Formats: sequence, C-alpha cells, structure tokens
Amino acid sequence: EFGCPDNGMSEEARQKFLEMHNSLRSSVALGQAKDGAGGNAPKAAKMKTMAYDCEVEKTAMNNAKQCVFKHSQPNQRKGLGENIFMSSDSGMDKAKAAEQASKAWFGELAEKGVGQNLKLTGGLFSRGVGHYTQMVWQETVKLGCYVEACSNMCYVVCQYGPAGNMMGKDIYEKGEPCSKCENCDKEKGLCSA
Repeated sequence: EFGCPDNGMSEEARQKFLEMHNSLRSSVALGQAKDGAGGNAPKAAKMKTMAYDCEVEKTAMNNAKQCVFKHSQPNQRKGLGENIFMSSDSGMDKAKAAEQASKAWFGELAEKGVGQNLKLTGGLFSRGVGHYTQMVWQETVKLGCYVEACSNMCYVVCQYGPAGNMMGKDIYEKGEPCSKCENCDKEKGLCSA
C-alpha cells in the first residue's frame, strides 16, 4: 500500500476519480450504458479494471498547475492519454470537481453517440467523443488526476496509462462480459487480467 504525496490533491478526490472510472467502465461493459446513437453501448468482453497511479497524478498535476486550459504535449506525459475539464467555480470542492469532470467526459456517449462500431475513425472522433473513449479504453489500466483551484477556474486533468484513443483501433473488444477474461470481477464485468 503506497499513498500519493500530500500535494494538494485530496484522498477523497482520488477515490472519486478511480471509483467513477471503474463504475462507468463497468456499466459500459455490462451493456447498461445508453448510447445517443441508439440502444446501449455494446458489452465488452475484457474491460480492464483501472488502478490509481501516483506518478500519472504527478504529470496530470504538472498540467493542472499551469492554470491554462490546454492539452499537454506528449513528452510532458510520456506514454499517457489525457482528459481535461474546467468549471468557473474556482473554489469547488475537489471531489465534487472530480465528479463533474467524470460526468462531463462520460456524457459524450449519451449526448453525441458512438454506435456499435468501436473503431476509432476520424469520423467517430469528430463526433466529439474522445473524452468518453479514453475513459473506457480497454487497455488503459492506470489513472492519475489533479484538480487545481486556479484564479478563474477549477481546472481538472486526468491522465491515462497506457494511452488510449489510438487512431484506427477499437475502443474495446465486444462480447459477453468477462468472456475473454480469466481473472474476472463477475459482479462488475471487469477484468483484473
């Protein structure tokens, strides 16, 4: 057991980010997530559980602390994906900001629609679903985030190991939950491995 530094991020917010991500991955994997394209998102055969990673939080922090709403360049988050969010309520409670960011990102599926073809095409991305697709990217298994109270915004950055949103690849493998998983969390339809 290895805690992250006393660096301004609260344990409550870290827990909220990780639980919300795994919860929503699980909803998608079990076939329970509404898709704006119609029906629900397809069931996932091997959606992996995420773990919190303090090193990934560190690089998310490096972005958040600059208090500019902007994606980081790849060499500032080597090997990692990234979702960013902001609210004008600067002093928002950090676990509340975690909840709002995770909802805004995930909400792309219901609002914009993805559909049954999970290949990440130019056309698909242009629908504005790239924050959702990173949250539920099958192979992404490390999460680390930071919430910064900047002068004029509450700025949230999460980063994701390995990076998702690889052009032309599938967001996840379709099939019955855990059907391609030998280490299955049967309750949630999530794979450790």
